[PDB]
Amino acid sequence: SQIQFTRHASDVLLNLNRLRSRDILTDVVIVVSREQFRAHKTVLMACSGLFYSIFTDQLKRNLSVINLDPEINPEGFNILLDFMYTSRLNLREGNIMAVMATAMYLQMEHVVDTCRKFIKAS
Amino acid sequence: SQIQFTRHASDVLLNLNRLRSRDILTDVVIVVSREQFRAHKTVLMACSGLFYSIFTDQLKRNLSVINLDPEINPEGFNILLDFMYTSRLNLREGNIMAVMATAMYLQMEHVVDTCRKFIKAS
Ligand SMILES: Nc1nc2c(ccn2CC(=O)Nc2ccncc2Cl)c(=O)[nH]1
Ligand SMILES: Nc1nc2c(ccn2CC(=O)Nc2ccncc2Cl)c(=O)[nH]1
Ligand SMILES: [Cl-]
Ligand SMILES: [Cl-]
Repeated sequence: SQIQFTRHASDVLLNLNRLRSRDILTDVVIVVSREQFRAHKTVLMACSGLFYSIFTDQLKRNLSVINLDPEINPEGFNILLDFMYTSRLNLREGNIMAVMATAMYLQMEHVVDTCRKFIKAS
Repeated sequence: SQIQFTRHASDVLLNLNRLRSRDILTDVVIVVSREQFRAHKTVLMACSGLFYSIFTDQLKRNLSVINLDPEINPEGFNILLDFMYTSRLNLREGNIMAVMATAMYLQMEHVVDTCRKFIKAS
């Protein structure tokens, strides 16, 4: 019976992206081959089964640096990180495979399913 | 031109609320009279001009405890914290004044405007 604010969650996520853009309260660096990306672990955990499983473990919860698998494409990772913080997924014919494989590794199943639809549409 | 995931932001916020419920990566305690509430500073900053202005300042960014003004009603604060993490605002005839005054202090203008509409509707 509570009053629903239909743009509140989008507003929150937009503001979290602003904080990331300013490096405010970012608490991890994700290293992907020669590139580095800062983020909030809470957002990563909210959006990825890989990051959820890492940081939920009390053994790895306080890690400040995560080295991803060396074969992960940094562009694919960057597209997915941007998706996490914007709800918008930059899928293109030139990047679909990289994005889909990276989403599999990150355990982002709805994104993988959407990549499977993009392939079905060419 | 990117693909829009229309429930992504709501899903993120729901997962952040799950993390709060488990005290995972919470980084502040808000003390309101005799009560204490743990939260993520990033979500507080995203939702309140008071918390934004506090934690953006490099002098107070690493504070782990914030004592709110002693006159703030803890119930009003709890309703607003729940709103921050759910997009749902528990406004009732028995709590409207407390919620509205607390939202003013937290600098949550859209919520204050909604409290002004609730009053206009009785
Ligand atoms: N395994 C897997 N995890 C995923 C997605 C999408 C998102 N997450 C993460 C997720 O659910 N996090 C979460 C769950 C429960 N409480 C708190 C949190 Cl932060 C997916 O497709 N697969
Ligand atoms: N003063 C004031 N602040 C508010 C609201 C609602 C939300 N916020 C906070 C906010 O905008 N945070 C923000 C802004 C820019 N970049 C990052 C972040 Cl986290 C309000 O009504 N008034
Ligand atoms: Cl910081
Ligand atoms: Cl923790």
